[PDB]
Amino acid sequence: SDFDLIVVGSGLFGLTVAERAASQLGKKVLIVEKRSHLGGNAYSEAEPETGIEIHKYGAHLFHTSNKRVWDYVNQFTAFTGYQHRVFAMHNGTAYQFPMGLGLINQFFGRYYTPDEARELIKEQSAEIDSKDATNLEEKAISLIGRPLYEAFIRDYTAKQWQTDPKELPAGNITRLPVRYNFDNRYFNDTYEGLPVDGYAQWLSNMADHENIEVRLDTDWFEVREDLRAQNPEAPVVYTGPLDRYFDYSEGHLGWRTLDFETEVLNTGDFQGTPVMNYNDAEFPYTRIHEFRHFHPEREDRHPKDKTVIMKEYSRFAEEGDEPYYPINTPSDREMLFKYRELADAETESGKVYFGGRLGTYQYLDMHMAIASALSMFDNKLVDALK
Amino acid sequence: SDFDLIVVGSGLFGLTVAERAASQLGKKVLIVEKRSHLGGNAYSEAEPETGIEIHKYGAHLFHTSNKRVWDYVNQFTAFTGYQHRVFAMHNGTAYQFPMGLGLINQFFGRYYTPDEARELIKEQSAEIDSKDATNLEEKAISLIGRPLYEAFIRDYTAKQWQTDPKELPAGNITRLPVRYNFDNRYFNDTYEGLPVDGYAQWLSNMADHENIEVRLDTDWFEVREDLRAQNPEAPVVYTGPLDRYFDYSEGHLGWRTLDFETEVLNTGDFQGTPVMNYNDAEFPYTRIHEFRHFHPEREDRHPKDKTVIMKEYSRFAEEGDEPYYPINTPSDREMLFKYRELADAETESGKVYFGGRLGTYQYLDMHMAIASALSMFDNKLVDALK
Ligand SMILES: Cc1cc2c(cc1C)N(C[C@H](O)[C@H](O)[C@H](O)COP(=O)(O)OP(=O)(O)OC[C@H]1O[C@@H](n3cnc4c(N)ncnc43)[C@H](O)[C@@H]1O)c1[nH]c(=O)[nH]c(=O)c1N2
Ligand SMILES: Cc1cc2c(cc1C)N(C[C@H](O)[C@H](O)[C@H](O)COP(=O)(O)OP(=O)(O)OC[C@H]1O[C@@H](n3cnc4c(N)ncnc43)[C@H](O)[C@@H]1O)c1[nH]c(=O)[nH]c(=O)c1N2
Ligand SMILES: CC(=O)N[C@H]1[C@@H](OP(=O)(O)OP(=O)(O)OC[C@H]2O[C@@H](n3ccc(=O)[nH]c3=O)[C@H](O)[C@@H]2O)O[C@H](CO)[C@H](O)[C@@H]1O
Ligand SMILES: CC(=O)N[C@H]1[C@@H](OP(=O)(O)OP(=O)(O)OC[C@H]2O[C@@H](n3ccc(=O)[nH]c3=O)[C@H](O)[C@@H]2O)O[C@H](CO)[C@H](O)[C@@H]1O
Ligand code: NA
Ligand code: NA
Repeated sequence: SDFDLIVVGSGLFGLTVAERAASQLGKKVLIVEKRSHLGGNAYSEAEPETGIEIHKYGAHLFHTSNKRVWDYVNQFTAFTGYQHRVFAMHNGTAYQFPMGLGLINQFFGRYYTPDEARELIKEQSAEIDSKDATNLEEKAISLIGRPLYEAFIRDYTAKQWQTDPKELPAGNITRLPVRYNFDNRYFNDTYEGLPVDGYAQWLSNMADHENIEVRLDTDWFEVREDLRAQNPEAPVVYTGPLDRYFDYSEGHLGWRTLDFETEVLNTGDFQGTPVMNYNDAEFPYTRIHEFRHFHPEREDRHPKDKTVIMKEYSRFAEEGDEPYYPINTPSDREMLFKYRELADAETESGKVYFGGRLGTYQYLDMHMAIASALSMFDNKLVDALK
Repeated sequence: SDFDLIVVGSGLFGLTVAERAASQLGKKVLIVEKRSHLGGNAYSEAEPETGIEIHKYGAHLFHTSNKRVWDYVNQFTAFTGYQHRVFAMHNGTAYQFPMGLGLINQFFGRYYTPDEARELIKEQSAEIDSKDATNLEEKAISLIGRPLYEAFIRDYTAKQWQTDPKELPAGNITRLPVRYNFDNRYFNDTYEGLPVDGYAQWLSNMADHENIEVRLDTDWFEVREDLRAQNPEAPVVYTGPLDRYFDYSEGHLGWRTLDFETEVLNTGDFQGTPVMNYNDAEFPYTRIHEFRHFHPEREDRHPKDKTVIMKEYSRFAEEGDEPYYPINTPSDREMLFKYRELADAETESGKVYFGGRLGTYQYLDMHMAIASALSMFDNKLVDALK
């Protein structure tokens, strides 16, 4: 045949399935991608004026404690020593973030020893007890108290979800968001970095295999009947939207979307840090990314006087609006449940597997998606190709 | 012979000379050390109560941009990903450090954009111009202005040198100590970490060679006549005090010393950060080190309820007081100059080379000393042993 496997979508999930089939089973793999580029939402490209790498589907920071995933991805790219850090803007002051001795000092007026801060939090938060909380505002206050909740969580959360926090499931805060030290690494994971030559270069390296064919600008649904005809029981990994596959025959799955406002400013440096969160309601956006700071190791190939920034806005996804985050109203998880048995059927019906964030309606970090793909490869696909 | 080279001292300098001679030239090397342990001032050991590694000759943070040195030392040990950061205590508040957008925000009351802060510094510092400054207080103010100078430099400097800053050479500040971003990595070097199994283990690995013999608890001057007798033109690398070698026949070289007050507290965490600088005069010490934070990767082998801290005090070195930092009064650098031709003579006289911080009266970072040793090995010793 000309191919042994078809992969719909070229995000990390599809790519990982592809690469494994090509390199490990030596099979011929056709990848079909709807967009103009490889990569799915992890894709980055250079802003034209400055040459600075930007991510057009949201900033992507890579981090894992899964050694298997880490060793895997380093096959395709090297990473930088970048450690992610975030600052939080509130009442004209950039606060250290997340909540720890750093923020506590700036906000409450003086230094608290680690023990002093535990005690501080005990009082501040003893108003509501965590088992008698009903919504999100309560659950938060019950954990960290009102002054902190109202300054660093209330408006930020409301912006991100377009909703009053009193109207949100108390289940959305599960642990204490406070550190009793000065450690402000954003992520707690073993391995962390950015792809040295950017995401696009990395993603491309995954598909660069003598057994992998890629057709960009190709909707699966327009060419499925044709391609399956050419080799009828080559199996398919589908990583497109799950509900769309079954023609919304059980209703439209609810996503949150993001709008990105991207300016080139005529300064070398706009905030002197990769990400600045904006926590007060008087700003429409949740945060601003200044991308040159994501790769300081390149500063001598960066414009000395311009910088590309990008403001992030959040709202509910309508038609054509990119799906980013699943919403998961209970009136969402029920039509999921029905689609999963539709799919399971379709998997034993027509050898079509469903994976990745769109095809399972699930938020996945990059390492999570890659792990998910590697799982499906080893447990489902190795058998499906012999 | 029983040895081909004698090395006086087992600090990084001596060790590096030793290892190179043993492994590269295959020579027999006798190392003579006065103290009870290997390592010189880089030596660390476990505090007995807690088991936490402490450095008894001052905290040692390893950092370099010299690839040669870095590749070398990794022969003998692995490093952690530790990145050094420092906070500065002033008027009951822990400030982000060094001076950058972080500190500027906390101290001046609100956030300054990078451009906003450059401008802020331009005004603040325009009082004195840097070419018309006479002492240290002036030179500092001329660069960053009075409010900052007086809050973060004045008392700190005076503590460290036991002197009013007006009475200090203006030459001691050479560049702008300010960052116009939020980056608070303490060191700007390519490579940085702590030895994974501690310094002692590292230092020991260097001397662990089938060609290297080590005699601890042995003063060179007590055994020189005897050992040189056994092989009379085996050469000597001397890394002990330079003036003491020549029996202070040109006067006593002036050092600053350090006093270390080391307590075990009954808390798991005393300041929640490796190092806290104390900048106000109302505290005798310059800073406090809390050593468990130097190695967070070990926290499950660290006492959950005790922590070893250590306060650092500074004054001028009298007899027997450990020499740490050279003072370099002009009435110090002149008796140096005389000792260097004494030594150069002694080198062509009796094949005795002088190296390392004590034998050259020079502050050396660890990578600097190692580089210095590797230089002397390649340029002086390879010829001296054929
Ligand atoms: C805003 C935001 C920010 C981040 C992140 C996500 C989001 C939403 N990520 C997560 C990351 O984006 C995620 O792990 C990957 O998108 C998952 O790759 P997938 O293969 O699952 O889907 P993905 O959506 O990337 O790939 C699917 C591909 O299939 C294509 N396709 C769809 N329908 C098709 C059809 N009918 N025919 C053909 N092609 C079709 C799409 O065009 C797309 O290229 C992240 N993770 C992390 O670890 N750290 C981070 O910092 C971030 N940041
Ligand atoms: C307070 C402080 C703090 C730091 C540092 C220094 C100081 C003073 N260091 C620098 C580091 O200590 C320095 O690089 C090494 O001490 C240099 O090793 P040497 O071989 O030159 O001398 P070092 O003094 O270490 O070795 C000399 C040895 O010779 C022995 N000796 C002396 N006379 C003798 C005799 N007569 N006979 C036999 N033996 C004799 C001594 O007992 C000692 O063991 C540092 N650097 C860095 O990169 N990062 C850091 O964070 C720090 N921190
Ligand atoms: C870029 C990306 O993939 N982001 C996702 C990732 O972490 P992120 O670190 O990007 O999380 P986020 O900043 O988007 O915030 C997550 C939640 O934390 C709260 N919050 C956060 C920041 C702040 O300044 N104040 C505040 O209150 C708020 O309730 C918010 O909904 O995983 C999260 C789950 O843990 C969410 O899925 C995020 O969308
Ligand atoms: C542990 C160690 O080996 N330290 C040495 C190392 O850097 P260190 O980072 O340890 O420097 P340090 O903190 O001892 O300070 C160096 C100088 O900077 C000024 N200062 C520093 C900190 C602060 O909070 N406020 C302030 O004013 C002050 O004038 C002081 O004399 O190299 C320095 C030279 O660059 C000195 O040789 C230090 O002794
Ligand atoms: Na509570
Ligand atoms: Na000036």
